[PDB]
This record gives sequence, structure tokens and C-alpha cells, in this order.
Amino acid sequence: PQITLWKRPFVTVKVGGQLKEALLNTGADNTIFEDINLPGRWKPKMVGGIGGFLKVREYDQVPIEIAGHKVIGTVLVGPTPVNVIGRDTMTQIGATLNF
Amino acid sequence: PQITLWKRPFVTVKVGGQLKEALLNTGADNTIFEDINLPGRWKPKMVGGIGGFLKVREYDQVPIEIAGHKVIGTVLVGPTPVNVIGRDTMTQIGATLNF
Repeated sequence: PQITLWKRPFVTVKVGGQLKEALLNTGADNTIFEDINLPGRWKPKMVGGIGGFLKVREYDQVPIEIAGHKVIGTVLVGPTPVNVIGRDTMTQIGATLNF
Repeated sequence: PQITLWKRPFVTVKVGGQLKEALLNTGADNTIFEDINLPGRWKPKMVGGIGGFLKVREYDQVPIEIAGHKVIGTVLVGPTPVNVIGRDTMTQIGATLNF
């Protein structure tokens, strides 16, 4: 797809097999979801740093599908105001900014 | 240009005629710079909301130039950890996300 930016760029994403909405966010290093259940082993990760740090769960090599493109990526699980697709997942889908 | 996202997408931007580095951030509604001096009238704007609100100065129809493209847009001036080019400016330069 070709996504213009007059509106916030939300997309439907299937993550480890469940349907969620998430923001395509070039200002975010990492992809993060709240309220999903991923199997297997995770590592705790400290993220953020403003006002303190946030603890989340890092899951590696998770299957993720966006606009019919199935890829594999690092997913963080933890609280977040909205779900975020960060640059980590954008490189896997082959997303560029163009102008 | 065509910017891949393996690295954080910083670009040089000329804002109201002054050279700054800023992040191309599709997760930000608004463009914001710290420590520039813009002429003319501004209005106060409340932004953010998490942990409180931030007060900034909103300048309208400011000339902005990125990769040789001169455009006009709304610029906020206020504290920000890095300078941000938000969707407001990206729509003016004709920036799309593609994959």
C-alpha cells in the first residue's frame, strides 16, 4: 500500500495469529502491544526512561501479518496507550517513507 | 527521497530560515522544535496529557524546507527531547509510507 498521512496511520495487524489495530510509527524503535497472549519464552526488557523506566516482556521471532505481508519480528507486550508498529517491524515488511 | 527505516529517520530541516536536525515521526500529529526563534504572533497551545499537559507556542504558516522542498506549515516551539517533523509537515511535503 501507499499510505498518506492526513490521518493517523492505523492498520489492522495479525499478531502471533490474533487481530489487532496498531499505529505505524516511524518515531518508535520497537513494536508493542497491550492485551495479547504470546506463547513461549520471553525476556524482561526495560523501555522508555522519561519519569522512570517501563518493564515489558520481549518475545522474539513472532509472526506478524500486515496487509497480507507475513513477516517475523520482535514484539514487546506491555501497557501502551495504543498499539504501535515500530521501525523493527517496518523494516521486515519493507516500508519506506517517500517524498 | 526514499528513506528506509533501519535507522531513526533524522533529516536536516530549515525552519523559518535556521538549520536544525529533526525526526520524521508518523506517530506525531504535530511538528515541534526546541530553541528556535520565530517572528510574529503565536498563540499558546496545550499539548501531551500524560502526567499533565505541556504548554508550547504555536506559530502558523511557517516556512519549512526539507531536502529542497519548501513548504508552509504550523510549527510548535517548546521543550522536546528531539525535534520532531510530524504528520502536519509530512502532508505538505507529500510524504507517504509505502510497502
